[PDB]
Amino acid sequence: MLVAYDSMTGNVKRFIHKLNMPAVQIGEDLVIDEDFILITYTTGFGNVPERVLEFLERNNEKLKGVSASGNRNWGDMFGASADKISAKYEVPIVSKFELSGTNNDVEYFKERVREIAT
Ligand SMILES: Cc1cc2nc3c(=O)[nH]c(=O)nc-3n(C[C@H](O)[C@H](O)[C@H](O)COP(=O)(O)O)c2cc1C
Ligand SMILES: C[As](C)(=O)[O-]
Ligand SMILES: [Zn+2]
Ligand SMILES: [Zn+2]
Ligand SMILES: [Zn+2]
Repeated sequence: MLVAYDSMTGNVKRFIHKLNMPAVQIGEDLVIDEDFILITYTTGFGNVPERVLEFLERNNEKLKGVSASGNRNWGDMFGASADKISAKYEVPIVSKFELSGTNNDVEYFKERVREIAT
């Protein structure tokens, strides 16, 4: 499955490169015409980044699941971008991981996406 992602300081980008799955960085101009999983980071106080919000305003039809990178210092706001997107668009939260993730976070994401893709 295609992974769409956004990264501001490189942590989600690093995670993407550990997955070895088809992936595309989201942009203002991007239209995704096939099923995809979104990986986002969390910004502000528990929020979805603006670039991800504007992309999802336009591309949510094919969204099948969302993961968030985040930081457990944020307590109940940890990965809350994924909670928001999941609730709004009624798609599963695939996973939450800290920063660029661990090897287990990588395998877990892949195994959960293989499930959702069936
Ligand atoms: C200003 C700021 C606010 C943040 N807010 C949250 C947050 O609410 N929840 C969370 O889990 N992580 C939060 N984070 C942690 C980032 O999501 C985390 O560093 C993420 O790995 C950044 O991804 P990126 O390097 O791909 O941009 C915040 C980080 C910054 C700098
Ligand atoms: C988003 As890419 C072209 O570094 O896999
Ligand atoms: Zn690359
Ligand atoms: Zn806007
Ligand atoms: Zn707008």
